[PDB]
Amino acid sequence: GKITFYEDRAFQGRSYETTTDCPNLQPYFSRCNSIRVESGCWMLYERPNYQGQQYLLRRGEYPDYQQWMGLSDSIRSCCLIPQTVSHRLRLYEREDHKGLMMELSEDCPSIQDRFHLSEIRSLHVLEGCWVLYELPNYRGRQYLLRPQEYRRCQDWGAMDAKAGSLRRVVDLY
Repeated sequence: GKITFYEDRAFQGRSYETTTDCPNLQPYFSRCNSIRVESGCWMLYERPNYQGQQYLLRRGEYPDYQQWMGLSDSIRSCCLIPQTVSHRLRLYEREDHKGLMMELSEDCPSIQDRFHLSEIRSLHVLEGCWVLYELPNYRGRQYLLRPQEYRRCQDWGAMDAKAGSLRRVVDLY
């Protein structure tokens, strides 16, 4: 998909567009107080090199940042995620893929209500792309889960192991 960024509200200020990833948005802009995801699902980042708080911007026109109830203006990196035909994830109680393992192929609205874990140490996305969320109801700090074996929370750029909910990435056209 494709996206456009605006540092000021009402689709105003510093305007930049991309159709691919960009780990360093610094020479372009530092923030985005209004944003138009033309298509796709884009994992925005607070900090460059894919660090800090992550932000799932879905396909739509957001006339300001509070429209999707975001955390902070800080948009200093971006990731494009394509369509994924299937989804299979494994939640591990301990890091380095140990302890209680639990597979998941569905959208979990709240892991604490389901498998009673509010924090996950390590993951293994067998196939597809997922997104971990800090809070249930798909809220809080987002965390892009990519098709691989996550050794620990440090892998996907999590400063902590918090896991409120889980959802499977689908491409919105």
